Amino acid sequence: NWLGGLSRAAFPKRFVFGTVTSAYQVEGMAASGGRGPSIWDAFAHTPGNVAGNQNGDVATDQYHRYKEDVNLMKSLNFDAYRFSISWSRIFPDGEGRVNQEGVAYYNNLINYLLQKGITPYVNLYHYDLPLALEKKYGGWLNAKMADLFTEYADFCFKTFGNRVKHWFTFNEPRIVALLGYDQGTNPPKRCTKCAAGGNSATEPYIVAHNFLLSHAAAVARYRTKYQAAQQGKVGIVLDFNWYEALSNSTEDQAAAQRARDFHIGWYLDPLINGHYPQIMQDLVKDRLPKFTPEQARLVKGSADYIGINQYTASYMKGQQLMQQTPTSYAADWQVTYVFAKNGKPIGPQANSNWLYIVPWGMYGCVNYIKQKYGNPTVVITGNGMDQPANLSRDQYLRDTTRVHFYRSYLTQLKKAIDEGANVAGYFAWSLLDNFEWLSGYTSKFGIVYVDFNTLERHPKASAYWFRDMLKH
Ligand SMILES: OC[C@H]1O[C@@H](O[C@H]2[C@H](O)[C@@H](O)[C@H](O[C@H]3[C@H](O)[C@@H](O)[C@H](O[C@H]4[C@H](O)[C@@H](O)[C@H](O)O[C@@H]4CO)O[C@@H]3CO)O[C@@H]2CO)[C@H](O)[C@@H](O)[C@@H]1O
Ligand SMILES: OC[C@H]1O[C@@H](O[C@H]2[C@H](O)[C@@H](O)[C@H](O[C@H]3[C@H](O)[C@@H](O)[C@H](O[C@H]4[C@H](O)[C@@H](O)[C@H](O)O[C@@H]4CO)O[C@@H]3CO)O[C@@H]2CO)[C@H](O)[C@@H](O)[C@@H]1O
Ligand SMILES: [Zn+2]
Repeated sequence: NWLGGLSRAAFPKRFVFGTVTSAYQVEGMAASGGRGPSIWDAFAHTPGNVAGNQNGDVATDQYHRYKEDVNLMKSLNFDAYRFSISWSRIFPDGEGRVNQEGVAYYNNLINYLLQKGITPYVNLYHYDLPLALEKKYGGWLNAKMADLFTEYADFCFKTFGNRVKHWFTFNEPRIVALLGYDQGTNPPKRCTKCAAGGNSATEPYIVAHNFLLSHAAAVARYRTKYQAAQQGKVGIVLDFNWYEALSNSTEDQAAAQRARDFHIGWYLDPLINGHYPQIMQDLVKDRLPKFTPEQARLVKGSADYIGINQYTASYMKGQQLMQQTPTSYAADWQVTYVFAKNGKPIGPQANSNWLYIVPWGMYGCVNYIKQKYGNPTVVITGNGMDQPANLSRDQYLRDTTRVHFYRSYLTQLKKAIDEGANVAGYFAWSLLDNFEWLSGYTSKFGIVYVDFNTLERHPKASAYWFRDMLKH
């Protein structure tokens, strides 16, 4: 069967199914409704930065069409919606003055979601630092971000927390560190060779450290001031792609484990165990900031659940661990990526070159977290694949590869859950084709097609797959 035996009966009772977007990627009204610019606004408006010089000024215009989009998600039988609040839509300068029109939008969205029986899962941050804070403070390079983010979080808890019970602080801080401060391909475009300045060997670690400290501070505020009355939860969203040893050799197995530790351990070891992974301490040394005992105790246990974005997998080949001059976070791992074993590719690629379709990577990741980290509560906060640009409407709608993707990845997730993994929910990236960062509108991740000329929504076959699989 096209469902392949999947239904709500195949998952735990009360398991949460939803779709995911982010503010800059779907809202539009980027310079309207009182919103101040984010670092992504400035970045996207610079010629050459984004495919086709496109930007999120209009995006899917969810700002105006949110009731249509909520009706759609309900008609597809989803229980929940993961979306983000744009910081600069609330505080145009990141601090100080509140933009009441911005607040009203999120009130209206949250209220409509609840009216339709869709549970809001709200990210406070999704790559969209207020430009004003970047210029004034130096963004995530500055430890003061913990205070700034906490004040912002405090406002959101006070204003929406009587209705919102499921929060996330950050989205994929690893990607911010890697692309914004190691490679310098995403804002603020910092790296060793970069025009804006930077240092690929030190800055990614400073940035990650500040995300963890900011997360911990925001959660401490929630717990001490708001939790008693509101009785909600706050997590964090981390990307984790699977790494599989190329062979059963000691060095290949060691390499796969190093990669896991530098990828997910970087954040999970602090959040669960109150310290960075031993191998990162060993290899990165004095370039890795040290938590004080107090900070480590604040960070440890500071996530009520772990959001995991899971997409893909790769083979890892090992080598002799060497004394090296430090160059970058990426080079610190001392591993070699390989995308074939025994002459066969790990899987076919979706539109994005990094996204290899490998359903067993979902099992790999979920099982690994269960076994290593004491089976913490996990929510799959993003999973999906993209079609390329320039197809016809009907070609977008017949997304048979995506249907196969969801069936296979969810079957592998089910396998992990059945083996005892504490997974509480699953969110498909994305509800809609949207602004895909550097790819602009050339990458289509949605289960619902968006005509970017007319802004019309058209459910794809995969959307109807979800509707059928999720009927109550
Ligand atoms: O309907 C609007 C819209 O739908 C789009 O998507 C279609 C798919 O294209 C089509 O393949 C899919 O057909 C499903 C059907 O909905 C299921 O009910 C059926 O399930 C069977 C199953 O195959 C058996 O093995 C199992 O034991 O029993 C059930 C009995 O129902 O499986 C088929 C797939 O083979 O339906 C989607 C939704 O309608 C269309 O693309 C678009 O043109 C339509 O406008
Ligand atoms: O993208 C869809 C959706 O998902 C969420 O985030 C995505 C990012 O958008 C995407 O940029 C990021 O891509 C990673 C990829 O996961 C890694 O496998 C890849 O690894 C590199 C490695 O860094 C290099 O050193 C090596 O040489 O090559 C490998 C293979 O290319 O690095 C890329 C970075 O370009 O993956 C995220 C999830 O994994 C977001 O939540 C959402 O906003 C996005 O729209
Ligand atoms: Zn509009």
